[PDB]
Amino acid sequence: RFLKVKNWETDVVLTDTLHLKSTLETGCTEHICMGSIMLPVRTKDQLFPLAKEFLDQYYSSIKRFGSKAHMDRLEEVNKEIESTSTYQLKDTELIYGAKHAWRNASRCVGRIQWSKLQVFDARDCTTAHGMFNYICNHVKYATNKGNLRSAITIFPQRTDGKHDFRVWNSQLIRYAGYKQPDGSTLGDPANVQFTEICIQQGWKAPRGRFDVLPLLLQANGNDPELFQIPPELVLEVPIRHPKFDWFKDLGLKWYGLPAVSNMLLEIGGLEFSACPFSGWYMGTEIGVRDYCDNSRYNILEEVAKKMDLDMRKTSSLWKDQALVEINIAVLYSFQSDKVTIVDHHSATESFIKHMENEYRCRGGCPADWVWIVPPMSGSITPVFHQEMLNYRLTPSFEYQPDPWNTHVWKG
Amino acid sequence: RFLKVKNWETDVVLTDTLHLKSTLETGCTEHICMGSIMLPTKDQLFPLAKEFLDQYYSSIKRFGSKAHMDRLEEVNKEIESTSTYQLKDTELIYGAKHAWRNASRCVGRIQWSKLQVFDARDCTTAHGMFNYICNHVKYATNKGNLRSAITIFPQRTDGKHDFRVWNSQLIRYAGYKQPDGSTLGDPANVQFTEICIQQGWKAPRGRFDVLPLLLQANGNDPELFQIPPELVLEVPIRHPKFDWFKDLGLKWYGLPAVSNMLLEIGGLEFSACPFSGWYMGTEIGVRDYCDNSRYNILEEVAKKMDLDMRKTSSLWKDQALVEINIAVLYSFQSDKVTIVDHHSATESFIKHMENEYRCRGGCPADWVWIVPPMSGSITPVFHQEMLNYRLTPSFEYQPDPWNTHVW
Ligand code: HEM
Ligand code: HEM
Ligand SMILES: Cc1cc(N)nc(COC[C@H]2C[C@H](OCc3cc(C)cc(N)n3)CN2)c1
Ligand SMILES: Cc1cc(N)nc(COC[C@H]2C[C@H](OCc3cc(C)cc(N)n3)CN2)c1
Ligand SMILES: C[C@H](O)[C@H](O)[C@H]1CNc2nc(N)[nH]c(=O)c2N1
Ligand SMILES: C[C@H](O)[C@H](O)[C@H]1CNc2nc(N)[nH]c(=O)c2N1
Ligand SMILES: [Zn+2]
Repeated sequence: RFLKVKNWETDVVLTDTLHLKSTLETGCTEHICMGSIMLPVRTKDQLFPLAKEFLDQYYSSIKRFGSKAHMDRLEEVNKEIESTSTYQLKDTELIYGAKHAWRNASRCVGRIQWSKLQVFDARDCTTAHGMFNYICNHVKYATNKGNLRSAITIFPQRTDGKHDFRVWNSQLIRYAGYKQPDGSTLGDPANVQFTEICIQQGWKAPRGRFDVLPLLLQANGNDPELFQIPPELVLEVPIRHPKFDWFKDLGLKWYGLPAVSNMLLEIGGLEFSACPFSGWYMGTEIGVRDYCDNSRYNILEEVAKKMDLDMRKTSSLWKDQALVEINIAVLYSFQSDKVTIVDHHSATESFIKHMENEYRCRGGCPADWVWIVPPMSGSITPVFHQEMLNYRLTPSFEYQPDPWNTHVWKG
Repeated sequence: RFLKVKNWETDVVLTDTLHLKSTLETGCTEHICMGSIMLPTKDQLFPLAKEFLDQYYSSIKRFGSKAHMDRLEEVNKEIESTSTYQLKDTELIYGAKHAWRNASRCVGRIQWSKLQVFDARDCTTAHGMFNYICNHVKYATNKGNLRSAITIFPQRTDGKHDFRVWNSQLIRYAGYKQPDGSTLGDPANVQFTEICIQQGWKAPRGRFDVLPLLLQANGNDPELFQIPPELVLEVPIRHPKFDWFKDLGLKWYGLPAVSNMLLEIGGLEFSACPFSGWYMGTEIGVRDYCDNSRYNILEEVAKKMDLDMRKTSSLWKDQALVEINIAVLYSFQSDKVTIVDHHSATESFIKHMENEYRCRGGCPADWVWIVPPMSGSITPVFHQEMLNYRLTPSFEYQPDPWNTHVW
């Protein structure tokens, strides 16, 4: 079957066939759409088909489908599964798998870059100290003094589910949040729970508004251990505005390296529960969400106050006015300091070009409109006007529950 | 089978049971989500009638009464005998209000129970349709104090005698393809304008020409009528701080009035059912004014503001966008024409969702349409999980009549 998508601005029509290769479920049915729902130990049994499907895809990508090398690898993996109940990826397959999980990530607007991903193989890691070292190297490499490079570090896969490698942090670099006795929050409200765990584990909290959290690292199913990222490795940008000189006095800064550390990478049925990956920021992630969500730094009021906007009625669009200024400031600050960032116009335009190319060479590009459309100025970006088809391909990145909810404490 | 929706800003969780009533299909499957796709006999009719009358009698706390049974019997007899049936006035009003209630793409539904229903099932000619429509326009406009209304023409019969309004909205501006190569007026309406010209209309060839109505009675060839200019409330657009803004020569009309949709009630089909509310500011200032395939004025406005249009990263488009939208709201407010901003409307909608969850067990909502086209995440609907599903009575898309009509 063929499925068409239309862009209602350009009338360009694309034809999707790639969706036929999708097997995993969406959450939706013929009677309900779950498109806005954020979230709608394998046996041999289930494992060889998953491995075979992956290796067929890999060997096709290298133009060696059906070759002796392809057949020998299938046999070798099969014997390894029946004998050890799992298998190890070759380095090449690991690299291919990790790039494809990114290529397949339907919520990711930054996918034009998918084939340029530096893969760091950390499958020989055994301890939390080993993990800390790998992560520091990743941070240093990715940061590259402001000229950001995409990277992923891949720790040992799940075995019995009792020996999992996990990074307890949701991102490698994030600011602490502290709930005060009066009910207010100091720092980032998103990270209160994790910050409380760190303190419990023995972290001495500076208790300021932008304290970089320690890493809390779990190797081999052991209790997690605390480590401080060397401050010299943590690149940060003070936020100022090109025309408003009072903007600096808001005391705002942000870190340069967006690095997700709590997702699960699935390749050929294997589960990599610790796979921190990083890119660079689109400006709205910081200027819209991190700064202006009510449940985050929530700076809209203070900024609009300083701008002397009419705050007496929502219909003055004071919030919208302050919003644009904050986002100008984020982009200006990053650019002035020579730290990679992309604006939402540039990034959505690139994604549309990526998507059309993918339709041509690959037969499709799964995309989740709810996430791809930026959180400000939606319809003045080309993605708003683009019909998208959302479906799940493997290799993939998946959500996993926070480890404090599941961990069996050794003590 | 029982489903939860979470608000990620407030942690409030609602439980949806109403989706289990859902009849029609979404376009989605377990394998593929189509959430962002714009458009994915006697024997058939009695089930649909029954389902509807059951919900109606339920709503007036008379479920399983003799009056309920008797009506089911009567409609059953009527379908058996005539191949269709006629709604009671009470049922018509109920169905129309519920079609709005069920409109998953409508952020303005807190208002759903205050809908004025004009029963035009006694209409027979295009001139009668023109009359009904003028009365709707005047009633709804109410000198700027807008009131929601729907006018319901006769239901489909054998489908060769359809009433249709060919216009997509009762009030829209003409679009003219130019020798130049550009477009004058609204490019969205170039084709409909040509059809009007072809059917005889004398176009003034301006930027903001109110289109004539093209009305189809009883499956006949449609006819042209000019809405009395005096019934079309328009608003010149100025800015509370930028004096040059008025020089752009922009205006918009007060009454958003959809006229090309099909109302389905208890299996009966009302192919001409124009309905109207009032505007949310972004519809005009973001979509009508700034879409590239619409009036596309961002460039001109940005220039008048003297912004750095060199780099996308100066966010000049974004800055101009906010100002255009401040001006739209300010202009409607100053002229006392009802308008709602996107903060107000979305806040109202969250309250409505809570009401519907509490009283009805849910509210079908299409997040893709509900979240405004600017400043998404600073409105509360962005952070609200929504389940989308189809309930009847409903408003449905139907194809433009010219691709169908046999002249
Ligand atoms: C290279 C620069 C990149 C940019 C500008 C970018 C942009 C984004 C943005 C804006 C989002 C939505 C983020 C949010 O709203 O929370 C996102 C989501 C995501 N991207 Fe990227 N991306 C980049 C690189 C990467 C890389 C290297 C990977 C993995 C190898 C990746 C995989 C993902 C995934 C899995 C999500 C979904 C996250 C979730 O569900 O919470 N992206 N991307
Ligand atoms: C009273 C003020 C109202 C407001 C502020 C309002 C708001 C909106 C908005 C902003 C949209 C999206 C329009 C677009 O993006 O093109 C919409 C869609 C819609 N509304 Fe309303 N609404 C109102 C009244 C009504 C009424 C009176 C009805 C029917 C009786 C209705 C039924 C619909 C339908 C069916 C759609 C979807 C149209 C489509 O699919 O193209 N609404 N509403
Ligand atoms: C790699 C990368 C680059 C870039 N520019 N930006 C990002 C941001 O991704 C951050 C990730 C972490 C939050 O996760 C929230 C979340 C919650 C839940 C319940 C599920 C889910 N998939 N995601 C939102 N997206 C990642
Ligand atoms: C009643 C009402 C109130 C209000 N404030 N705003 C409106 C605007 O609705 C206008 C209607 C006409 C366009 O039609 C778009 C469209 C196209 C297609 C192909 C399908 C579809 N369902 N809708 C967009 N929605 C309507
Ligand atoms: C309920 C809703 O799905 C939720 O707020 C989503 C909407 N779209 C998003 N889009 C992006 N990029 N990131 C997000 O966190 C969200 N949140
Ligand atoms: C392709 C995509 O579905 C399309 O551009 C939608 C997105 N959301 C929308 N939302 C509203 N309210 N109105 C629209 O016309 C659209 N267009
Ligand atoms: Zn769906």
